[PDB]
Amino acid sequence: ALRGTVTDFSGFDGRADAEVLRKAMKGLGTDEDSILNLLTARSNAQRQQIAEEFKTLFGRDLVNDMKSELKGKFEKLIVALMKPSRLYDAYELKHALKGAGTDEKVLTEIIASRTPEELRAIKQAYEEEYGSNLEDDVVGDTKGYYQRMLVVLLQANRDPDTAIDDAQVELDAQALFQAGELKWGTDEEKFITILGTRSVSHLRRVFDKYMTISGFQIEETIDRETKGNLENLLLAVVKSIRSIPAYLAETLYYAMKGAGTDDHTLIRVIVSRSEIDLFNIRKEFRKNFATSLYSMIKGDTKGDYKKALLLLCGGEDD
Ligand SMILES: [Ca+2]
Ligand SMILES: [Ca+2]
Ligand SMILES: [Ca+2]
Ligand SMILES: [Ca+2]
Ligand SMILES: [Ca+2]
Repeated sequence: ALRGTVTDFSGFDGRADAEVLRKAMKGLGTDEDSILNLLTARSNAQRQQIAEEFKTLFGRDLVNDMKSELKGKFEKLIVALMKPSRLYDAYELKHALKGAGTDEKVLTEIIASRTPEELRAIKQAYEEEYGSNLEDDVVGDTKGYYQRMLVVLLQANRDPDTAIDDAQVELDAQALFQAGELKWGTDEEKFITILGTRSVSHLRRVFDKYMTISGFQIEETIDRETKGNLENLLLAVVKSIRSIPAYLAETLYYAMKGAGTDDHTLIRVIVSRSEIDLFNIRKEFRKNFATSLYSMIKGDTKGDYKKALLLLCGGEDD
């Protein structure tokens, strides 16, 4: 089903690669091209072996050297590529959760698009690396029903996907209907329980049945009924239930579409997903926004930063 764009290099020689990186950084100047070309052609697991080979050979920390050598978004991108996959999302959450100014967008984006299996793994690493419990931090920086929805998601206790029970589908569609459009005000608690705990396959049927019953797509009602953080979260969960790739492909588009670029989001989605479903993200991107993810990036991004991105991305036609 899911297809990433980066895979294990076959003739991988951890030690050979390490000296190419040493050569590329020794002396004045930097051969940002050898780095960029080597690192985007190796999987994340290989990038980690390369990192330790470099240390056992030169007694130097690879990431630390590049940090001092590279500059700008190119650096930020290459630094993101070096982060172990099992730690990156935790890392991104901690930096958004550094709530002197919490970045809800990132919280909503990661928590809504990651599966329960991924949420569990993410909560694990986060505590092992930051000696903090993810939930505690979230509850600490967020308030209201937004905070509640995230904690519901954080439990990673979504029902399993079993045979759909039509009566059950009718029950839930009608319930959301009464909890929103037919109610003076909104019963957000009801939306959160259903959207946050029913299985994915079940909710897909509910969204369809809800359409038939009310004449509205759940997304429209959500926009009619809610506002702010909760709305975004609810839209993100709904969109993810329908298709994680499409949701991610959509968040990518809007990161660029406007003027300039939301480099962080562009970096996070591409890196975090390069080895999961970035190929799929690419298809749903073309399908909808009419342009290739490639062409889109290629035209928004500059220099080296643009080249590494295009290499990780790939697919001119997608
Ligand atoms: Ca140098
Ligand atoms: Ca620097
Ligand atoms: Ca209402
Ligand atoms: Ca609204
Ligand atoms: Ca632009």
